[PDB]
Amino acid sequence: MQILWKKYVKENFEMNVDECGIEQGIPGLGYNYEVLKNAVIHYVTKGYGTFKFNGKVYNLKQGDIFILLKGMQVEYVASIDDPWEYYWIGFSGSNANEYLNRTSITNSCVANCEENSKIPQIILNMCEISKTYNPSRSDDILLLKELYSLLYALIEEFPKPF
Amino acid sequence: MQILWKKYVKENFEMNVDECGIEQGIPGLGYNYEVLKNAVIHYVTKGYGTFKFNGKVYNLKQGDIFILLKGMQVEYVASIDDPWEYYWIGFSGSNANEYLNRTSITNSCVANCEENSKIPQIILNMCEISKTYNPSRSDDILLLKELYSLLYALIEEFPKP
Ligand SMILES: OC[C@H]1O[C@@H](O[C@H]2[C@H](O)[C@@H](O)[C@H](O)O[C@@H]2CO)[C@H](O)[C@@H](O)[C@H]1O
Ligand SMILES: OC[C@H]1O[C@@H](O[C@H]2[C@H](O)[C@@H](O)[C@H](O)O[C@@H]2CO)[C@H](O)[C@@H](O)[C@H]1O
Repeated sequence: MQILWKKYVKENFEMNVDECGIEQGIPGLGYNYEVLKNAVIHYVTKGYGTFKFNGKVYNLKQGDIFILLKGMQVEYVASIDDPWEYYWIGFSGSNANEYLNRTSITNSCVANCEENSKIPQIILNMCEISKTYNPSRSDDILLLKELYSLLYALIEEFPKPF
Repeated sequence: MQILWKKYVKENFEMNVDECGIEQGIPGLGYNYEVLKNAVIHYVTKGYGTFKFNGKVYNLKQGDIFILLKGMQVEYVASIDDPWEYYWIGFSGSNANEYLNRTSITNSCVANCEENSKIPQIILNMCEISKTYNPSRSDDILLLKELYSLLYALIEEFPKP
Protein backbone atom coordinates (compact mmCIF):
# COMPACT_ATOMS: atom_id res chain seq x y z
CA MET A 1 0.00 0.00 0.00
CA GLN A 2 3.19 2.14 -0.42
CA ILE A 3 4.38 3.55 -3.80
CA LEU A 4 7.90 2.90 -2.27
CA TRP A 5 9.20 1.21 0.92
CA LYS A 6 12.93 0.37 0.50
CA LYS A 7 14.34 -1.20 3.74
CA TYR A 8 18.21 -1.25 3.91
CA VAL A 9 20.44 -3.49 6.11
CA LYS A 10 21.83 -1.98 9.36
CA GLU A 11 25.57 -2.46 8.54
CA ASN A 12 26.81 1.08 9.56
CA PHE A 13 26.73 2.21 13.25
CA GLU A 14 27.94 5.88 12.90
CA MET A 15 25.59 6.94 10.01
CA ASN A 16 23.09 4.56 8.32
CA VAL A 17 20.19 4.98 5.86
CA ASP A 18 17.62 2.49 7.37
CA GLU A 19 14.76 3.01 4.84
CA CYS A 20 13.17 5.39 2.27
CA GLY A 21 9.39 5.50 1.58
CA ILE A 22 6.56 7.18 -0.38
CA GLU A 23 2.91 6.70 0.72
CA GLN A 24 -0.33 8.15 -0.61
CA GLY A 25 -2.75 8.11 2.37
CA ILE A 26 -6.33 6.73 2.17
CA PRO A 27 -8.85 9.31 3.52
CA GLY A 28 -9.28 9.23 7.34
CA LEU A 29 -6.73 6.32 7.66
CA GLY A 30 -3.30 6.39 9.35
CA TYR A 31 -1.14 4.75 12.05
CA ASN A 32 -1.12 4.80 15.86
CA TYR A 33 1.90 3.12 17.54
CA GLU A 34 4.98 3.54 19.75
CA VAL A 35 7.94 4.29 17.36
CA LEU A 36 10.56 1.41 17.36
CA LYS A 37 12.91 2.81 14.65
CA ASN A 38 15.71 5.24 15.59
CA ALA A 39 14.57 8.30 13.59
CA VAL A 40 12.21 8.82 10.62
CA ILE A 41 11.74 12.23 8.97
CA HIS A 42 8.53 12.65 6.90
CA TYR A 43 8.04 15.40 4.27
CA VAL A 44 4.41 16.13 3.17
CA THR A 45 4.45 16.48 -0.66
CA LYS A 46 0.61 16.73 -1.15
CA GLY A 47 -2.73 17.13 0.66
CA TYR A 48 -3.36 17.25 4.41
CA GLY A 49 -3.12 15.04 7.50
CA THR A 50 -2.81 15.31 11.28
CA PHE A 51 0.14 14.37 13.53
CA LYS A 52 -0.71 13.74 17.20
CA PHE A 53 2.12 13.61 19.74
CA ASN A 54 2.27 14.28 23.53
CA GLY A 55 -1.23 15.84 23.85
CA LYS A 56 -0.85 18.12 20.78
CA VAL A 57 -2.67 17.81 17.42
CA TYR A 58 -0.98 19.34 14.34
CA ASN A 59 -2.83 19.92 11.06
CA LEU A 60 -0.03 19.53 8.45
CA LYS A 61 0.08 20.20 4.68
CA GLN A 62 2.49 20.35 1.67
CA GLY A 63 5.90 21.70 2.85
CA ASP A 64 5.59 20.44 6.48
CA ILE A 65 7.89 17.94 8.25
CA PHE A 66 7.33 15.63 11.23
CA ILE A 67 9.97 13.36 12.77
CA LEU A 68 9.45 10.04 14.58
CA LEU A 69 12.03 9.17 17.27
CA LYS A 70 12.30 5.83 19.12
CA GLY A 71 9.79 5.63 22.04
CA MET A 72 7.38 8.41 20.85
CA GLN A 73 3.66 7.40 21.10
CA VAL A 74 2.33 8.86 17.80
CA GLU A 75 -0.76 8.96 15.58
CA TYR A 76 -0.73 10.33 12.00
CA VAL A 77 -3.85 10.17 9.78
CA ALA A 78 -4.67 11.41 6.23
CA SER A 79 -7.46 14.06 5.94
CA ILE A 80 -10.92 12.64 5.03
CA ASP A 81 -11.20 15.26 2.18
CA ASP A 82 -7.69 15.64 0.64
CA PRO A 83 -5.42 12.84 1.94
CA TRP A 84 -1.66 13.59 2.18
CA GLU A 85 1.23 11.97 0.32
CA TYR A 86 4.51 11.86 2.33
CA TYR A 87 8.15 10.85 1.61
CA TRP A 88 10.28 9.52 4.52
CA ILE A 89 13.95 8.79 5.37
CA GLY A 90 14.65 6.44 8.32
CA PHE A 91 18.23 6.72 9.66
CA SER A 92 20.37 5.70 12.67
CA GLY A 93 23.94 5.83 14.06
CA SER A 94 25.85 7.59 16.90
CA ASN A 95 26.79 10.49 14.54
CA ALA A 96 23.16 10.76 13.24
CA ASN A 97 21.84 11.03 16.86
CA GLU A 98 24.55 13.61 17.78
CA TYR A 99 23.65 15.78 14.69
CA LEU A 100 19.86 15.58 15.52
CA ASN A 101 20.64 17.00 19.02
CA ARG A 102 22.01 20.11 17.15
CA THR A 103 18.56 20.97 15.61
CA SER A 104 15.54 22.59 17.39
CA ILE A 105 13.07 20.10 15.71
CA THR A 106 13.71 17.18 18.13
CA ASN A 107 11.55 18.80 20.89
CA SER A 108 8.19 19.38 19.10
CA CYS A 109 9.05 16.95 16.18
CA VAL A 110 7.20 19.15 13.62
CA ALA A 111 8.30 22.00 11.33
CA ASN A 112 7.54 23.88 8.06
CA CYS A 113 10.20 24.13 5.27
CA GLU A 114 10.87 27.76 4.13
CA GLU A 115 10.66 28.99 0.46
CA ASN A 116 14.28 28.06 -0.45
CA SER A 117 14.71 25.06 1.97
CA LYS A 118 17.28 22.48 0.72
CA ILE A 119 15.46 19.68 2.67
CA PRO A 120 12.67 18.75 0.15
CA GLN A 121 15.12 18.16 -2.78
CA ILE A 122 17.39 15.91 -0.60
CA ILE A 123 14.48 13.74 0.70
CA LEU A 124 12.96 13.43 -2.84
CA ASN A 125 16.44 12.64 -4.28
CA MET A 126 17.08 9.89 -1.61
CA CYS A 127 13.67 8.27 -2.40
CA GLU A 128 14.40 8.52 -6.20
CA ILE A 129 17.75 6.68 -5.70
CA SER A 130 15.99 4.07 -3.46
CA LYS A 131 13.60 3.08 -6.36
CA THR A 132 16.53 1.65 -8.48
CA TYR A 133 19.07 1.13 -5.60
CA ASN A 134 22.21 -0.47 -7.13
CA PRO A 135 25.10 -0.86 -4.63
CA SER A 136 27.42 -2.12 -7.46
CA ARG A 137 26.92 1.40 -9.05
CA SER A 138 27.84 2.91 -5.57
CA ASP A 139 24.26 4.13 -4.75
CA ASP A 140 25.20 3.24 -1.10
CA ILE A 141 27.89 6.09 -1.15
CA LEU A 142 25.41 8.55 -2.70
CA LEU A 143 22.68 7.80 -0.06
CA LEU A 144 25.15 8.41 2.84
CA LYS A 145 26.35 11.62 1.13
CA GLU A 146 22.67 12.74 0.93
CA LEU A 147 22.07 11.76 4.62
CA TYR A 148 25.05 13.99 5.68
CA SER A 149 23.58 16.78 3.40
CA LEU A 150 20.11 16.28 5.00
CA LEU A 151 21.34 16.53 8.65
CA TYR A 152 23.48 19.60 7.71
CA ALA A 153 20.38 21.23 6.10
CA LEU A 154 18.25 20.49 9.25
CA ILE A 155 20.88 22.22 11.49
CA GLU A 156 21.29 25.15 9.01
CA GLU A 157 17.48 25.75 8.79
CA PHE A 158 16.48 24.68 12.37
CA PRO A 159 19.49 25.57 14.54
CA LYS A 160 19.62 25.12 18.31
CA PRO A 161 20.92 28.28 20.05
CA PHE A 162 24.76 27.98 20.43
CA MET B 1 56.78 24.21 5.02
CA GLN B 2 52.99 24.20 4.93
CA ILE B 3 50.68 27.21 4.48
CA LEU B 4 47.99 24.69 5.79
CA TRP B 5 48.28 21.44 7.77
CA LYS B 6 45.05 20.82 9.76
CA LYS B 7 45.26 17.48 11.68
CA TYR B 8 41.87 16.12 12.98
CA VAL B 9 41.24 13.53 15.77
CA LYS B 10 40.54 9.90 14.68
CA GLU B 11 37.09 9.56 16.37
CA ASN B 12 35.12 7.91 13.47
CA PHE B 13 35.88 4.32 12.27
CA GLU B 14 33.56 4.11 9.16
CA MET B 15 34.64 7.41 7.50
CA ASN B 16 37.03 9.99 8.99
CA VAL B 17 38.76 13.15 7.69
CA ASP B 18 42.30 12.70 9.22
CA GLU B 19 43.96 15.91 7.81
CA CYS B 20 43.88 18.60 5.06
CA GLY B 21 47.03 20.35 3.75
CA ILE B 22 48.46 22.87 1.26
CA GLU B 23 52.25 22.94 0.58
CA GLN B 24 54.29 25.03 -1.87
CA GLY B 25 57.37 22.83 -2.49
CA ILE B 26 60.99 24.10 -2.34
CA PRO B 27 63.04 23.30 -5.49
CA GLY B 28 64.59 19.78 -5.50
CA LEU B 29 63.18 19.05 -1.98
CA GLY B 30 60.69 16.36 -1.04
CA TYR B 31 59.94 13.42 1.23
CA ASN B 32 61.08 9.81 1.24
CA TYR B 33 59.30 7.54 3.77
CA GLU B 34 57.07 4.54 4.37
CA VAL B 35 53.44 5.90 4.49
CA LEU B 36 51.93 5.53 8.05
CA LYS B 37 48.53 7.22 7.38
CA ASN B 38 45.63 5.20 5.96
CA ALA B 39 45.12 7.16 2.71
CA VAL B 40 46.24 10.62 1.49
CA ILE B 41 45.11 11.99 -1.89
CA HIS B 42 47.28 14.83 -3.32
CA TYR B 43 46.10 17.21 -6.09
CA VAL B 44 48.87 19.19 -7.91
CA THR B 45 47.63 22.81 -8.26
CA LYS B 46 50.80 24.17 -9.94
CA GLY B 47 54.39 23.51 -11.08
CA TYR B 48 55.99 20.08 -11.40
CA GLY B 49 57.33 17.31 -9.21
CA THR B 50 58.10 13.59 -9.35
CA PHE B 51 56.38 10.72 -7.48
CA LYS B 52 58.51 7.58 -7.14
CA PHE B 53 56.81 4.31 -6.06
CA ASN B 54 57.80 0.62 -6.65
CA GLY B 55 60.61 1.49 -9.15
CA LYS B 56 58.30 3.72 -11.29
CA VAL B 57 59.11 7.46 -11.60
CA TYR B 58 56.17 9.73 -12.55
CA ASN B 59 56.67 13.34 -13.71
CA LEU B 60 53.47 15.07 -12.46
CA LYS B 61 52.08 18.58 -13.08
CA GLN B 62 48.95 20.75 -12.51
CA GLY B 63 45.80 18.56 -12.77
CA ASP B 64 47.52 15.31 -11.66
CA ILE B 65 46.66 13.24 -8.56
CA PHE B 66 48.76 10.79 -6.53
CA ILE B 67 47.51 8.78 -3.55
CA LEU B 68 49.55 7.52 -0.57
CA LEU B 69 48.30 4.30 1.06
CA LYS B 70 49.57 2.83 4.37
CA GLY B 71 52.80 0.82 3.87
CA MET B 72 53.82 2.31 0.45
CA GLN B 73 57.59 3.19 0.30
CA VAL B 74 57.40 6.57 -1.54
CA GLU B 75 59.50 9.56 -2.63
CA TYR B 76 57.96 12.82 -3.95
CA VAL B 77 60.11 15.85 -4.79
CA ALA B 78 59.42 19.34 -6.22
CA SER B 79 61.13 20.14 -9.59
CA ILE B 80 64.28 22.35 -9.30
CA ASP B 81 63.01 24.72 -12.02
CA ASP B 82 59.27 25.08 -11.24
CA PRO B 83 58.39 23.50 -7.86
CA TRP B 84 54.83 22.12 -7.42
CA GLU B 85 52.13 23.23 -4.98
CA TYR B 86 49.78 20.42 -3.86
CA TYR B 87 46.57 20.17 -1.74
CA TRP B 88 45.93 16.91 0.20
CA ILE B 89 43.12 15.10 2.09
CA GLY B 90 44.07 12.32 4.55
CA PHE B 91 41.16 9.97 5.39
CA SER B 92 40.42 6.55 6.98
CA GLY B 93 37.56 4.16 7.94
CA SER B 94 36.14 0.78 6.80
CA ASN B 95 33.78 2.56 4.32
CA ALA B 96 36.69 4.71 2.98
CA ASN B 97 38.85 1.57 2.35
CA GLU B 98 35.91 -0.31 0.74
CA TYR B 99 35.18 2.64 -1.64
CA LEU B 100 38.92 2.98 -2.57
CA ASN B 101 38.85 -0.69 -3.75
CA ARG B 102 36.10 0.41 -6.27
CA THR B 103 38.41 2.89 -8.15
CA SER B 104 41.25 2.05 -10.64
CA ILE B 105 43.48 4.80 -9.05
CA THR B 106 44.46 2.48 -6.13
CA ASN B 107 46.30 0.27 -8.71
CA SER B 108 48.99 2.78 -9.96
CA CYS B 109 48.28 5.44 -7.21
CA VAL B 110 48.47 8.18 -9.93
CA ALA B 111 45.90 9.82 -12.26
CA ASN B 112 45.15 12.95 -14.35
CA CYS B 113 41.86 14.87 -13.76
CA GLU B 114 39.73 15.39 -16.97
CA GLU B 115 38.61 18.90 -18.19
CA ASN B 116 35.34 18.88 -16.13
CA SER B 117 36.51 16.62 -13.22
CA LYS B 118 34.57 17.29 -9.95
CA ILE B 119 37.63 16.21 -7.85
CA PRO B 120 39.67 19.51 -7.79
CA GLN B 121 36.71 21.61 -6.45
CA ILE B 122 36.04 19.06 -3.63
CA ILE B 123 39.69 18.89 -2.43
CA LEU B 124 40.06 22.74 -2.60
CA ASN B 125 36.70 23.15 -0.79
CA MET B 126 37.77 20.69 2.04
CA CYS B 127 41.10 22.59 2.50
CA GLU B 128 39.17 25.97 2.53
CA ILE B 129 36.83 24.66 5.31
CA SER B 130 39.90 23.28 7.23
CA LYS B 131 41.42 26.85 7.48
CA THR B 132 38.56 28.09 9.81
CA TYR B 133 37.33 24.63 11.02
CA ASN B 134 34.52 25.27 13.56
CA PRO B 135 32.80 22.05 14.78
CA SER B 136 30.19 24.10 16.73
CA ARG B 137 29.08 25.49 13.26
CA SER B 138 28.88 21.77 12.09
CA ASP B 139 32.03 22.00 9.83
CA ASP B 140 32.62 18.33 10.93
CA ILE B 141 29.35 17.28 9.07
CA LEU B 142 30.27 19.31 5.95
CA LEU B 143 33.80 17.75 5.76
CA LEU B 144 32.36 14.18 5.93
CA LYS B 145 29.73 15.12 3.29
CA GLU B 146 32.62 16.34 1.05
CA LEU B 147 34.63 13.13 1.77
CA TYR B 148 31.64 10.98 0.60
CA SER B 149 31.38 13.31 -2.50
CA LEU B 150 35.16 12.89 -3.13
CA LEU B 151 35.11 9.04 -2.98
CA TYR B 152 31.96 9.00 -5.22
CA ALA B 153 33.74 11.32 -7.74
CA LEU B 154 36.88 9.04 -7.75
CA ILE B 155 34.69 5.97 -8.59
CA GLU B 156 32.63 7.94 -11.20
CA GLU B 157 35.79 9.24 -13.01
CA PHE B 158 38.14 6.24 -12.36
CA PRO B 159 35.87 3.18 -12.18
CA LYS B 160 36.97 -0.45 -11.89
CA PRO B 161 35.16 -2.57 -14.57
O1 LIG C 1 8.77 4.16 9.39
C1 LIG C 1 7.98 5.10 8.63
C2 LIG C 1 6.70 4.39 8.21
O2 LIG C 1 6.09 3.94 9.40
C3 LIG C 1 5.02 3.06 9.10
O3 LIG C 1 4.49 2.57 10.32
C4 LIG C 1 5.03 1.32 10.74
C5 LIG C 1 6.42 1.44 11.33
O4 LIG C 1 7.34 1.72 10.29
C6 LIG C 1 6.80 0.15 12.09
O5 LIG C 1 8.00 0.33 12.82
C7 LIG C 1 5.72 -0.20 13.12
O6 LIG C 1 6.01 -1.40 13.85
O7 LIG C 1 4.47 -0.32 12.44
C8 LIG C 1 4.05 0.86 11.81
C9 LIG C 1 2.70 0.53 11.18
O8 LIG C 1 1.73 0.56 12.23
C10 LIG C 1 3.94 3.79 8.30
O9 LIG C 1 3.01 2.79 7.87
C11 LIG C 1 4.52 4.41 7.05
O10 LIG C 1 3.50 5.17 6.40
C12 LIG C 1 5.73 5.24 7.40
O11 LIG C 1 5.25 6.34 8.14
O1 LIG D 1 50.32 13.23 4.83
C1 LIG D 1 50.57 14.05 3.67
C2 LIG D 1 51.79 14.93 3.97
O2 LIG D 1 52.89 14.06 4.26
C3 LIG D 1 53.99 14.79 4.74
O3 LIG D 1 55.03 13.88 5.01
C4 LIG D 1 55.02 13.38 6.34
C5 LIG D 1 53.93 12.36 6.65
O4 LIG D 1 52.67 13.01 6.69
C6 LIG D 1 54.25 11.68 7.99
O5 LIG D 1 53.32 10.67 8.27
C7 LIG D 1 55.62 11.00 7.95
O6 LIG D 1 56.00 10.44 9.22
O7 LIG D 1 56.58 11.98 7.65
C8 LIG D 1 56.37 12.72 6.46
C9 LIG D 1 57.42 13.82 6.44
O8 LIG D 1 58.61 13.15 6.07
C10 LIG D 1 54.50 15.76 3.68
O9 LIG D 1 55.50 16.54 4.29
C11 LIG D 1 53.41 16.69 3.20
O10 LIG D 1 53.91 17.56 2.13
C12 LIG D 1 52.17 15.87 2.80
O11 LIG D 1 52.50 15.10 1.65
